Amino acid sequence: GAMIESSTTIQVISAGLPRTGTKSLKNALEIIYHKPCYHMFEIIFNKQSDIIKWQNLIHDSHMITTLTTKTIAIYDKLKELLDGYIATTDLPTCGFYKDLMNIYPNAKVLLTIRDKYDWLHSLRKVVLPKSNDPWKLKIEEGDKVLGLNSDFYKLTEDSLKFAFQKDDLNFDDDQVLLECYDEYNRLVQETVPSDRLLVLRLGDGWEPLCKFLNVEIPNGIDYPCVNSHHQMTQLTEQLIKYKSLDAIIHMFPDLI
Ligand SMILES: Nc1ncnc2c1ncn2[C@@H]1O[C@H](COP(=O)(O)O)[C@@H](OP(=O)(O)O)[C@H]1O
Ligand SMILES: CC(C)NC[C@H]1CCc2cc(CO)c([N+](=O)[O-])cc2N1
Repeated sequence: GAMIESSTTIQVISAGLPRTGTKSLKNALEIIYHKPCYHMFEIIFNKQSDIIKWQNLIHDSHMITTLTTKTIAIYDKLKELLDGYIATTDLPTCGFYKDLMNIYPNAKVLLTIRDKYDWLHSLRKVVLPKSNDPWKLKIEEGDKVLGLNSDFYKLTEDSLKFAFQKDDLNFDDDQVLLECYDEYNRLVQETVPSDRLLVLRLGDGWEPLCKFLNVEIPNGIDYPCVNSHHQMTQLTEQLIKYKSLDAIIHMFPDLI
């Protein structure tokens, strides 16, 4: 197909929850658009100063009405955070999908989904281990190597609670999490006009995504398959062993 000059503004809003293929999708959108896509990895590796800005935004977000003066202030901060990016995926952004749709009226919406039990299992190994899981101590040790402190964990928890619209949340309760998951995904498909939504099940690959976005399938490039919990476990253990990211980053080419 012909090469056309794409606008550097949010073109795709992904509502999918963490551990549903968001990093592969991030990589895929960057392969298509040749501009950055927002993701929790963007915060961790490139923009840790954003952490307090997202935390502030979530704090102020109860005061959003579907427009109040207070809404415009929030929308302005969201636009600021996302300047220069062509898409959003993952926490903390995914819970803001309705507001992003208002801010970027010409952006299309994605929902990444998968088997709820596979999701929970993945979440417990990477994002939200149970309190008494010994692996939690390893995650915390590796996170310190990355410069991540208590504020980072607060942002993760608060952004999840925001996505699920819960004032609080027993993170150690599998049944609660499974029910939030199903309710979240249900609500997205009820809220977004079907014309503006594409639901992507893990494994779907390039084809429905590229059709939805009116772009050619990238020539000779397989759809990304990254960020497995097995790989994240290896990253954690290597961070602990070497005590720096730059010592090991050559070992994790497409993940980081
Ligand atoms: N192209 C693909 N096909 C199948 N699974 C994929 C995939 N890309 C990512 N995944 C899976 O999606 C999860 C990562 O999601 P995220 O990037 O949102 O955190 C991982 O699940 P597992 O932890 O079960 O391996 C990963 O294996
Ligand atoms: C020990 C290291 C590997 N921990 C990985 C980092 C970096 C990867 C990571 C990703 C997410 C979600 O995309 C979350 N999260 O929302 O809790 C946390 C983290 N933490």
